[PDB]
Amino acid sequence: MKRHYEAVVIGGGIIGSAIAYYLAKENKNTALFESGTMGGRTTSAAAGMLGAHAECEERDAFFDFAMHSQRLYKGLGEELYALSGVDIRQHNGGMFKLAFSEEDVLQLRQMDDLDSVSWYSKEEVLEKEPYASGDIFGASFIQDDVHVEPYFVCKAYVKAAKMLGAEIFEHTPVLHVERDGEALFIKTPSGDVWANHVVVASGVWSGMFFKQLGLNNAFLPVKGECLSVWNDDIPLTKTLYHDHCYIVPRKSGRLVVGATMKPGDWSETPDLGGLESVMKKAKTMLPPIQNMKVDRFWAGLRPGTKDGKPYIGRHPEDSRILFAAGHFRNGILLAPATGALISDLIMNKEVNQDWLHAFRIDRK
Amino acid sequence: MKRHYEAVVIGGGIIGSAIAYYLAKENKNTALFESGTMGGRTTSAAAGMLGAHAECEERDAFFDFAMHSQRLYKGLGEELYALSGVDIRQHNGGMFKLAFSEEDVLQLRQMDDLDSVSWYSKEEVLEKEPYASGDIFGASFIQDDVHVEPYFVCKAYVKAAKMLGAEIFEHTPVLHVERDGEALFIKTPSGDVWANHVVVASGVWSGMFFKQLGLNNAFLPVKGECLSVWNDDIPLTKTLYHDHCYIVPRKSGRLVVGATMKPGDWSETPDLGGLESVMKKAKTMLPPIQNMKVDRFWAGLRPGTKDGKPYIGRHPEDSRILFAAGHFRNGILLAPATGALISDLIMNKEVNQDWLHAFRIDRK
Amino acid sequence: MKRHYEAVVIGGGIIGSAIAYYLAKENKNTALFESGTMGGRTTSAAAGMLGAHAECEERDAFFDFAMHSQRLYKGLGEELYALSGVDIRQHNGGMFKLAFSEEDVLQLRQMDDLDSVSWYSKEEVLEKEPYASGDIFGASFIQDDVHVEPYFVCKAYVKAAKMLGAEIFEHTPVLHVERDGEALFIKTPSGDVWANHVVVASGVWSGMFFKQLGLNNAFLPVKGECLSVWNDDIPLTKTLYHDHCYIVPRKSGRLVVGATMKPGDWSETPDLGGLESVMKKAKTMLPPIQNMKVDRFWAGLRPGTKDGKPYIGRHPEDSRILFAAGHFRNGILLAPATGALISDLIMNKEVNQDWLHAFRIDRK
Amino acid sequence: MKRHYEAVVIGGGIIGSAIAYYLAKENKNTALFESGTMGGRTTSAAAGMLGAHAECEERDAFFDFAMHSQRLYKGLGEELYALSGVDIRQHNGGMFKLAFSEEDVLQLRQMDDLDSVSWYSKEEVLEKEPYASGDIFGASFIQDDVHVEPYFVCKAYVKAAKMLGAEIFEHTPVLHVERDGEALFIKTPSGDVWANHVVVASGVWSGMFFKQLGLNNAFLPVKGECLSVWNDDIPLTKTLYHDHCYIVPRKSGRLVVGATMKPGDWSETPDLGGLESVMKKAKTMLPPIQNMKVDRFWAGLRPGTKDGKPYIGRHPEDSRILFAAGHFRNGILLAPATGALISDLIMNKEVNQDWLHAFRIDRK
Ligand SMILES: Cc1cc2nc3c(=O)[nH]c(=O)nc-3n(C[C@H](O)[C@H](O)[C@H](O)COP(=O)(O)OP(=O)(O)OC[C@H]3O[C@@H](n4cnc5c(N)ncnc54)[C@H](O)[C@@H]3O)c2cc1C
Ligand SMILES: Cc1cc2nc3c(=O)[nH]c(=O)nc-3n(C[C@H](O)[C@H](O)[C@H](O)COP(=O)(O)OP(=O)(O)OC[C@H]3O[C@@H](n4cnc5c(N)ncnc54)[C@H](O)[C@@H]3O)c2cc1C
Ligand SMILES: Cc1cc2nc3c(=O)[nH]c(=O)nc-3n(C[C@H](O)[C@H](O)[C@H](O)COP(=O)(O)OP(=O)(O)OC[C@H]3O[C@@H](n4cnc5c(N)ncnc54)[C@H](O)[C@@H]3O)c2cc1C
Ligand SMILES: Cc1cc2nc3c(=O)[nH]c(=O)nc-3n(C[C@H](O)[C@H](O)[C@H](O)COP(=O)(O)OP(=O)(O)OC[C@H]3O[C@@H](n4cnc5c(N)ncnc54)[C@H](O)[C@@H]3O)c2cc1C
Repeated sequence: MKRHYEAVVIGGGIIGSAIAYYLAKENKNTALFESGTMGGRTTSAAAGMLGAHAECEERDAFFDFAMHSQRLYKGLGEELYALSGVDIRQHNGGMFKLAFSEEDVLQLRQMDDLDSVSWYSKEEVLEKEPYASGDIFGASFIQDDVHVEPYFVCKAYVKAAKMLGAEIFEHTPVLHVERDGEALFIKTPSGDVWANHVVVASGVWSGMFFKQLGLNNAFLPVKGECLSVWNDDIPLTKTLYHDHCYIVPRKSGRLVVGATMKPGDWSETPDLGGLESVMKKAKTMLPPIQNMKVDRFWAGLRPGTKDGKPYIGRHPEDSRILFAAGHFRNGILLAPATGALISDLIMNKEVNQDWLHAFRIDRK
Repeated sequence: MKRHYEAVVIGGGIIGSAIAYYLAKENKNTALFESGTMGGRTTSAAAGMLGAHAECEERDAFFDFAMHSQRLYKGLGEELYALSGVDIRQHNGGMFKLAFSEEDVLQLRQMDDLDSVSWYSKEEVLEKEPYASGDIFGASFIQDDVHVEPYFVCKAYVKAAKMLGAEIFEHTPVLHVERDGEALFIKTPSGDVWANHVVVASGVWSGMFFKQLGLNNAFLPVKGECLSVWNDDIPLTKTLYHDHCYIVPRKSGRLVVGATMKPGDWSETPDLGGLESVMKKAKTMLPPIQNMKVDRFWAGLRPGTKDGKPYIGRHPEDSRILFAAGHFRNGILLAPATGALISDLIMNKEVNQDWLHAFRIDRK
Repeated sequence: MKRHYEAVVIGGGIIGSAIAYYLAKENKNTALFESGTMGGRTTSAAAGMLGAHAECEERDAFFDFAMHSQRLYKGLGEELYALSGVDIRQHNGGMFKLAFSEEDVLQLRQMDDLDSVSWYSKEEVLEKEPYASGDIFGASFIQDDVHVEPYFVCKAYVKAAKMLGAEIFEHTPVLHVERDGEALFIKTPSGDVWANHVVVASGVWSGMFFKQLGLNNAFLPVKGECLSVWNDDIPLTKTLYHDHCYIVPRKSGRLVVGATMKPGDWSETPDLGGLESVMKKAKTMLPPIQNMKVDRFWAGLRPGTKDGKPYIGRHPEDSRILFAAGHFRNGILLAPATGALISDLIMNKEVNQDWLHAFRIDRK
Repeated sequence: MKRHYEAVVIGGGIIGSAIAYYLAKENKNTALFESGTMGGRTTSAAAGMLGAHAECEERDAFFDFAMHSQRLYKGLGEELYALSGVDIRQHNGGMFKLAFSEEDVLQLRQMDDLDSVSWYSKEEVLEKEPYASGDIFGASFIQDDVHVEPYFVCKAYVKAAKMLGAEIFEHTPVLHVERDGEALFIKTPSGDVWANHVVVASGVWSGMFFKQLGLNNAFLPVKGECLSVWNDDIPLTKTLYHDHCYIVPRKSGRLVVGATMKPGDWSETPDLGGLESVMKKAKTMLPPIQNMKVDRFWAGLRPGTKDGKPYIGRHPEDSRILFAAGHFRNGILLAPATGALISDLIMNKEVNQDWLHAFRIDRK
């Protein structure tokens, strides 16, 4: 572990790994410190949907950033594979956002004006996915809202970043960041290091560093539990989505099913009531799932911020300190764009002023 | 693997292991052939309750045999431990059979005349187990219906049997039993062996051997799925039982929760609908369980016979061939008595004629 | 489960699965019976190398069949994916068959005349794979001996077959095959069925059927133990191979390492001595593997015939009965060719007489 | 989570848990904060030997404390069970400290004068444990150095403490300890709390708190890797021990084997080289272990201080702050004594001055 680095990333989830990759891409000597193992936290719990259309409510900067990031995923798998040998496991079936009421229809048709987004009647959906619930009023088909396995997108970014020279340190938690002196000083139980730039990408745990650097930005965890089953009996190519819940078909034959919303819960293992709730919900969307064998069950903590938006930018009073935390349920989707934006800010390049203002650290 | 044995046991579940132990106890040179690993089938799925009072419906021979077997468990743990070093993990808290309706009360009070069985009012139950559902009309407390961990009762029997000279062969399925000649001849993929006595203890798979020996006795599997959670927050000493479902507190801090009933289902892994059903049921009995972290989920196949009773006895036309299969939901409870009865039949000792007639192979 | 099927396949490993796929593709009404789960035995333990160049010591019929099957894999993944949505996970890095002595060199140079096969010097190998043992004398590069994940090739075949009309029955062990009427009679615990063609694809367990049908073809298990580690630090694209041992890098970042050779051992879980031996061997081939985190360990039973060659063909005295079992170390590579050959035989199509003869059931 | 507590414990390993138990027993309003789950780190990796006779090379204060703690274990299991319903799984077989040379003999004979400790000749050892290595020169039999399952001793302590009123908070990492008011101020992501006494029991991670409070006591992790196997064939009642390595037979039939010694390594999963080394060592001690089925593998971080001794006592400049961390290879054995000592100190009771001095926080 060197004594000085041009840039240091605190956090090895998918956000940190992405940032480390782009920085090393810029031939910037960087190091990444992760408390445990790469992507072993919230990143490993994620379904992996590139759900840009799950947050188009109000076509603001937030949505544009998301669409932009979704486009960045084009060729990313091929790119990262060449350097890491790790497959991100991308599935291009697309997504069916189901409607079970007029209200659902009204919400979903709000985006018919967008391209690649087309409305399907009840009969048209069942024509493509015969086993989807028969209680649907139809569904919005989002061709581009595909999915990848998050853990491997993270591992691919890291391996690639290592092959480009990035130095990665697992089992190395950062205890403190001192902005004193002319260069930043970070302290870890395995030694202290100097850097010209420090990026905070510690997910829901990033609050510690905000406070340390004189900022009140708070993070609240919103626990989500899920399960997986083996689908060896029916065809299912498209992801089924409804009210933030989903059934995504993996290329392994498994179905990743999920999500509960437990605000303020910091525990990372599923409780019985939560799992029962997920099973019940899944059944209303895909009735046959009740006959599928259960594989695994798990949970993760979504990084919730006051306005549900992430903090991606510089420290108000110190351009050497950046932040990239608070991706509630779009972290996998936004990794590329987030990594690119942070990298451009450090490289002092020009960046979209709307996105920069949208995710600024000192928001109202 | 010797060429000849005085007695051979086909099946290494808890029934077979028990039989092998008692036979070796009689200093009878015996061998046991198990398809996979000792106790790796239905025995490993069992809750482990010594539920003699779950089948007192009609105080017939069946119930007496059960009570008798329950008594045999006295000192068994200590006995088997001395020889194997394996702890059966016996928990003596006892059992509360809950009532949620007048009908439940009527069914349960039918046994008030029995000793160690006492009725508890709603308030008396909650006094002992404050977290049991408040919707109960009360419960029948069965002090003796305690529990053990089945897998280890099986392992203890086997180890003990080995220390006494029994030869155990895992990964050795028996393909056929030839009653031709003056001695039985069993064929396995690892070699053939001769024996003076053959005991069929292959659980729900015993049907193959019945047919082979010219008998129509059929076995139907009744799949049961369960789960376990960690109870780190509330006191729970007594087993909670209702309508064949249960919540048994293990000495490790886990709660074994369960059972669905899937007749004709031969699969041994839990399906989503079954697990949801078990969770739902458990919650009505112990509301706080919904907040407990899930540990594992599994399933097993109960050996169902036409009359729900096991076959424990000699082949009608050949006293060299015995059977011990069909313990629907009392296999752990009846292991000792079953093992002792089969051992006595082979040793040509005198045995209870009522039990012998109750479990005969040629029942109506 | 119907009462009649044009073709019945016994055994659901990769061989039985491939067979069912091609039969279904031929629009033949077929059923497959697996005593446990699809691909749950030896198939799930295999490394998945398409090792055709491991059988070229003598360019006979066997080598041709092997090369033929390897070509059949061209595009197989795409084809199966389209129908199953299951990715077989093919890795095209190729293989380095290392040499640690002059004898190794002489033997490996013997295939220099083969296409897509060329010799690499010590320094040419290290140029491609820098972390390979510095003790090598060089290596033969086999571009086509790539690898796949066997379990998924099996699930892909099964799912595809289902989508084409094949009826798959897991947890349905076949007990006996009767040939007395004008059609075969298969008995299972879940009922009996008639068929015009029966194919025995029960791997190392196929012996009971041979014997049941008047054949004495023997099978001996040759247990192979393995383990996997996470390769998060060094590059490795080519499979490393030496003396039947290997280190294969999966697209997930794991290295599948191993194999012990234990004849007569039917146990399917690794013992301490075997794993220690695999670890020791791996270190001689790839030194850095010593510092990699261990992931999993497991074992499988290679189906060994008297000559290490499979039995693929019709029953000498009954052309309605076929066998496809005994693929020692090449069951994955030979799956496509074995499947197509058995299918063609059932369809009475014309087949290569050299291959048909090499895999005869009645080999002297 | 309340706003005030008389005593706060930081860290929920076996040390913090024991401390919380004794404090609760003293009817002190206490809270415990664990960043993950109770006993989830180093405590869960320990073999659980109550190895007091591993510190008798010099019969100083340390050895006395060790012997004292070992006595405290007398009846501890019963006591904790009554309140928690959790079995600590104590095995009283005792321990054989083997000798493989004359030097070993000379060193081990040095404790012949100790009670419940006696020398056994080569043939006397084999008389008790026939399968022990035939290469031994004999062994010292230590009747009292028995073993327990650490995780469960920890869960028992925690549960008992809860039943006595202690408030346990998992997934609640303590970020900072402030000492400025008249009471301590502990900050966590889930809120801040005041306390009259704070105890740092964060194992190898305790260093950040020492430094936070003006102390430079350093901690270095010494990673230990282990594995378990199933002993289903040979007898083994005594724990086998040699050069800090061991083979301990659990009441479940498993043998817990191991330990590597890797200073400075913070990773908690075993690597290939470490496990191979543990397997090699185990075989020299108990040859038959080579054929036993491997169960699991894992690792833990021994908390190493500059002198291999723990820091148990008050903060030199603040008697409201206490520390109990740095139990190198004796954290399980010393749990009862450490807990009682810290509790007595908080209750201002009288304590052994020799022990208090040996574990001083400001050791030269
Ligand atoms: C059930 C569920 C389903 C989801 N599905 C999707 C989905 O389909 N699509 C999508 O786009 N998003 C999804 N998400 C959200 C997505 O998982 C997250 O936004 C994303 O994982 C956040 O990544 P991160 O790198 O910011 O944080 P994390 O992945 O949580 O990692 C932060 C990292 O920093 C480390 N760290 C913390 N403190 C320190 C320290 N002091 N020093 C060093 N390292 C530290 C951690 O150990 C950790 O590795 C889902 C989330 C949940 C819970
Ligand atoms: C969810 C559930 C909960 C239960 N709870 C309880 C409870 O609380 N109390 C209680 O008393 N009972 C309980 N039971 C029932 C109890 O598990 C069974 O009655 C008992 O396990 C049956 O034991 P067995 O030895 O007859 O059969 P098994 O345990 O099923 O074993 C039969 C054995 O024979 C082997 N075998 C089969 N064919 C061959 C062959 N050809 N050659 C060699 N070996 C062969 C198998 O591989 C297997 O090891 C429960 C069952 C279930 C499913
Ligand atoms: C460590 C190891 C590494 C290997 N690596 C490679 C490699 O790199 N490349 C390669 O080409 N090969 C490899 N092999 C070999 C390959 O795994 C096998 O040849 C292949 O899996 C055999 O497939 P199968 O379908 O014949 O048998 P199996 O996969 O063993 O399955 C036979 C099936 O039939 C079922 N069955 C048995 N009896 C009955 C019954 N009565 N009724 C119904 N079903 C029954 C079983 O339950 C099972 O599912 C390896 C093997 C091992 C052990
Ligand atoms: C392979 C191996 C074998 C061993 N065998 C034995 C043996 O036979 N006998 C014996 O006596 N000892 C043995 N030991 C040693 C023993 O395991 C340890 O001494 C003991 O577990 C230490 O306990 P602890 O409570 O101090 O620390 P830990 O168990 O490591 O726990 C410290 C706890 O504090 C938490 N924590 C850390 N930072 C914070 C924070 N900021 N806020 C809140 N919580 C925090 C952690 O998450 C953790 O739960 C062994 C160790 C190893 C590695």
